[PDB]
Amino acid sequence: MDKTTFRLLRGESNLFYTLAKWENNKISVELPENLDMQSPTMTLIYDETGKLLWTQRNIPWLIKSIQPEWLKTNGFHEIETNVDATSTLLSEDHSAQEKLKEVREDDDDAEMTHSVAVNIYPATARMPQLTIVVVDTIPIELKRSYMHHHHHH
Amino acid sequence: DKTTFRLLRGESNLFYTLAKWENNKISVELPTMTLIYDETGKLLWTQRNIPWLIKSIQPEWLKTNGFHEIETNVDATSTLLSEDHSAQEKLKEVREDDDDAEMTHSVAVNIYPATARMPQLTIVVVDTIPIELK
Amino acid sequence: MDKTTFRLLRGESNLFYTLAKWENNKISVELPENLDMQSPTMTLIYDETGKLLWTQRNIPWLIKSIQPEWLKTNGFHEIETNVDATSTLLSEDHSAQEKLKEVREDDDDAEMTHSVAVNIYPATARMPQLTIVVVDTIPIELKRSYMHHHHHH
Amino acid sequence: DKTTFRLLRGESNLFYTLAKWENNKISVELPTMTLIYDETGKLLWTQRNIPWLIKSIQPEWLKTNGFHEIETNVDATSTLLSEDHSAQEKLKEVREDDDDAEMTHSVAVNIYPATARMPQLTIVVVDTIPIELK
Ligand SMILES: [Ca+2]
Ligand SMILES: [Ca+2]
Ligand SMILES: [Ca+2]
Ligand SMILES: [Ca+2]
Ligand SMILES: [Ca+2]
Ligand SMILES: [Ca+2]
Ligand SMILES: [Ca+2]
Repeated sequence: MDKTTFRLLRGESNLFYTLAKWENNKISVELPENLDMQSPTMTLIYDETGKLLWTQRNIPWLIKSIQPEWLKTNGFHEIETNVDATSTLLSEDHSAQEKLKEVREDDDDAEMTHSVAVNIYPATARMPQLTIVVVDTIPIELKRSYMHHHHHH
Repeated sequence: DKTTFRLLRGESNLFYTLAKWENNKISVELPTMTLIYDETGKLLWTQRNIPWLIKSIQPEWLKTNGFHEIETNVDATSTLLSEDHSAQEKLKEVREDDDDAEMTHSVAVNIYPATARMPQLTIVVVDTIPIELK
Repeated sequence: MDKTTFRLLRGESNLFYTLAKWENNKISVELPENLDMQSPTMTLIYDETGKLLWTQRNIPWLIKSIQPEWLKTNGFHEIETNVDATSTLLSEDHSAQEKLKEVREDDDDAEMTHSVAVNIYPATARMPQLTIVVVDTIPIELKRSYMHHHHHH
Repeated sequence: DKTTFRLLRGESNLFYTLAKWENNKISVELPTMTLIYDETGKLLWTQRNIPWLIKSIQPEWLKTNGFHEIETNVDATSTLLSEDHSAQEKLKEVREDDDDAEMTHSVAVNIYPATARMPQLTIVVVDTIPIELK
């Protein structure tokens, strides 16, 4: 797979693991000091059952896109969606919203694909088994600023 | 049988009267056990949480009004009824006769067409005393 | 369902599919070389209509037991019958005939259950749609050589 | 849907008839392409020798019977079919519009239980005309 993607999603998953606390049979997440940019990712936290315990943003369509089968192993997946749903996942002021505006006019039946990483953190003395799902919010279709063209001379 | 039909259908109609659809979710209030399903075949309400009974109800049975049979063992039929029900002594003899005995139980399905107030309800009623004790 | 039963009945069904030829608006089945054990199964072959095209053995009662609604999808069913009818499905020399003899004295009116498997083979260039039904001739009640007993100590 | 199922499954069954297991190895005698695998997930025979198609077949798809899709570009779908195949003029039009157009092809996986004759065969069948020309 793409290496930058692996670094970003796994890194974010691990980071959330370090910020999660378990108190009163409930998960909370610390907002850390000195965090310099907002990651273009959305994190979900599940227990061993598949019950959603913590969700970073309430996107009801995306939570349903996450298949129960995915939650049982460490792996990578993709969710195919449309341009109106991808604009949901990004802040209204993020500069990819303008890229999505230009996709809408060129072809509003344009499909967008989001990477999804699942990682399982085994139960430890003061924390149960946490399954963390991180979604990349910028679709693969818009990663690049240009497309190579094959010229022969 | 005529008598068994009157018993299971009347019981199914009684729960149709008691069922109320509010906030997009069923709400019932109050020798049979009754389960209620929706048009997709999902289970909306059960009179008692018995996981073996639920499973034995074949989902094809729900597409139609019809009368069926559900086979289980004497230990499960005995754990269906109250701990000091009248028929425990009768099922005790058939157990000491044959520990692995086979009980079968009658099952009525009936579909209630949708209405302004409430959607299609499919109601499944199990006779909790088997046909072996009749 | 039981995994041995699935493999037995589907395997036999596919086998019969490979051995079927369609000639002169009629089905025939090859008897293959080097066929070691004989499956303890009875196969029926039907056309898209529900008309019987080929039966492995003519057992009127069992052919009438195959409900026409079964023929419309791929699925597994069961036929509840009695000991005398089950003896009709097995060769007189097969060793479960003596198990059937021992049931017939232990309990007069014992019920026997046979598994049944329906698989549809779509029409191909040289063959119309074929619906094959395989019956397991050993009833489930006699599958096992013993019954576990729950001992506590 | 229904029409493509009859086509891809009929084809997969046809290759099951044509498959023979001799000397502990497979041998098949002879608009789709068919691949045949073993129980472990390894590929035992393919009707062509196209590396991108072989890879696009996700190894999880092999554990069950089911129907999938595989996406590739218009140039790879054009190179899949014969040089002067019927629908090349159609795909030439889609290239002239969008050089990098996206085509998607239907895939059918099917498992054939082991047998005295041969072991479990898993048979995968690609429709070589994409769903965009339907
Ligand atoms: Ca997806
Ligand atoms: Ca543009
Ligand atoms: Ca795509
Ligand atoms: Ca005995
Ligand atoms: Ca029985
Ligand atoms: Ca019975
Ligand atoms: Ca697509």
